[PDB]
Amino acid sequence: GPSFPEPKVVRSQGGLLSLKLSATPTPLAIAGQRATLLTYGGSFPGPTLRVRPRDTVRLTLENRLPEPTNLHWHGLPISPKVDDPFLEIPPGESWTYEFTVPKELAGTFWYHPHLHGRVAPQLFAGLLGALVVESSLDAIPELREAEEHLLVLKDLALQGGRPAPHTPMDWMNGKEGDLVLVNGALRPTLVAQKATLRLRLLNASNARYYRLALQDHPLYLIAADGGFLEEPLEVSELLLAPGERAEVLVRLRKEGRFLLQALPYDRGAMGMMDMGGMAHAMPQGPSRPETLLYLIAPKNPKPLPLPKALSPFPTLPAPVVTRRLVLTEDMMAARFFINGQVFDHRRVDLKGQAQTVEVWEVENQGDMDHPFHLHVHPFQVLSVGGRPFPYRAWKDVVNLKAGEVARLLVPLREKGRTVFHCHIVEHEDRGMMGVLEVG
Ligand SMILES: [Cu+2]
Ligand SMILES: [Cu+2]
Ligand SMILES: [Cu+2]
Ligand SMILES: [O-]
Repeated sequence: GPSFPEPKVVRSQGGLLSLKLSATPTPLAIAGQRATLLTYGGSFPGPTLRVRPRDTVRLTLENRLPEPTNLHWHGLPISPKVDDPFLEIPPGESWTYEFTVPKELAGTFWYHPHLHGRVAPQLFAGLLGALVVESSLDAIPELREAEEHLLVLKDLALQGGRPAPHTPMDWMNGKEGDLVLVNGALRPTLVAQKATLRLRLLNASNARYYRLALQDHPLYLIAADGGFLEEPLEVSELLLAPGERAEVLVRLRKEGRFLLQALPYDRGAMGMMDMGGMAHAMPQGPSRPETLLYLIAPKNPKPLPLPKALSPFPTLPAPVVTRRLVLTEDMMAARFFINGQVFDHRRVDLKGQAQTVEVWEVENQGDMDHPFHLHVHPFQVLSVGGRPFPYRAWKDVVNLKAGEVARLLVPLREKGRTVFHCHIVEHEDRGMMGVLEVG
């Protein structure tokens, strides 16, 4: 096959993407070994669904797992009557998700389980895939002539040829694995044929962070989680927290081999030590550096000019309400809270009005990073930690380091009951989630 492994793509046909997937235990070859993973469509990652605005998606999920499951269409601004976080598909049963792709939408999205209490083990075991919304913007020469690839960043740990079980410490920290993979492959080689690459990046890990840096090169950020920036933004590195997506252009500067690395990053994970008094909690510190892939540049590379502009960001109405949400931890109990409470599916926490805009101030009073996610209603990050955000784009996950406040502009779109939660999915399973009702 191609030197660079990417998931199989399924495209809409005549404006319709009609597909049956089964969530199933699946024997595979993974990183040179044989293992049984939980997969959609018999692959890890699952197939990439590629659609255009106004397409109809009709996806029948058959549950062939021994436990209930469901889907979350992460990042899609569709109705929570479709993207229903409370729905349970029992073992052996099927459910059809049907929705229309919104008109004003572009970018990289993804699908994964969201059955409360069961997300972390199901996602860890391999249940994920990408969804790409194509854009008329993809036709501009500076993007059309770039070489495009999807990078699904997901780590894994295996024990006895199956995903490693969660330990108590894993429920506290979020589980990370020693196999740090791209598209389910261990350190693949990308032999570029063009001097400009357009990389769509997805962090589909439970808890691992990727502080991305390409040796000797900057990255040009052109999209965040849920849409394009207004113009490319040059960055030296790019942190991708769990659940986040980005698209970057890479302009290869000379012939050679360049490592794409996940550089050391301390997200505040904890360990335990006993030094004669003790036992107490002690910081794990930064992650060890990882090589993600080897990027080979072509001969005499002459990158395309960057796009001068991408997509203008919508002018939003003045906001009608300010919310303040506070995240806290009880680490030794592996319990996690929003405004002092754990999730209760019967309890509505926030009530808002459709087609109004809210300001959400999300404050991390814990010591760990927490990547905050809101379903259904993409937001504009205004500032984090008191620093203004350097671009305007739609996001649906925002990382908060210890002590930081994120200020979000949140237009409320579809009516109904939905959720917001930490996307370290162990923390969501352990209570860090709340309910928003839009009417
Ligand atoms: Cu998600
Ligand atoms: Cu968290
Ligand atoms: Cu969710
Ligand atoms: O989620």
